[PDB]
Amino acid sequence: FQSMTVVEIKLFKGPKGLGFSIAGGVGNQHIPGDNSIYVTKIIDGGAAQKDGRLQVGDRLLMVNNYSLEEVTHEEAVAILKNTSEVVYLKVGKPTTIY
Repeated sequence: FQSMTVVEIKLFKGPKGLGFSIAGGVGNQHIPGDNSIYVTKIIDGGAAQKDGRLQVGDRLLMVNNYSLEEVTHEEAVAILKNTSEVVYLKVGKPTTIY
């Protein structure tokens, strides 16, 4: 009934960044039993919102070749901070099977 669809999303940073926040990581789980990195908020007017594709609850899988599989929150954050203007996100979207 539930699955994941993997999508590639390219964002261009605005002056206020990509326009989203994250939670999760090994030792700082967003969801019980699950170490993945999740999008927790999408800022109105921000790059991610305007682009239209990223959604709250989506899993961040990779950023510019850097894996976010089984990373700490701090490793994730450093990856997100390390970015310049153009950012390629590999995203896992929760999906319902009909």
